[PDB]
Amino acid sequence: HAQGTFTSDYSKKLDARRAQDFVQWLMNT
Ligand SMILES: *C(=O)CC[C@H](NC(=O)CC[C@H](NC(=O)CCCCCCCCCCCCCCC)C(=O)O)C(=O)O
Repeated sequence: HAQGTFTSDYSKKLDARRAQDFVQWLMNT
């Protein structure tokens, strides 16, 4: 889907939604 808006418009989320919640615990121990 959105083969034209599924990549570019997908580089400003995981790297903050899959990194924040993550790196949020990784550094909590
Ligand atoms: C996020 O779900 C994908 C959104 C992304 N594009 C944008 O961030 C901007 C367009 C808009 N996005 C938003 O406003 C935020 C949407 C959040 C919805 C989250 C629901 C859960 C889905 C999780 C999917 C896995 C993604 C990795 C997260 C660990 C929009 O939604 O269109 C895009 O590429 O669509």
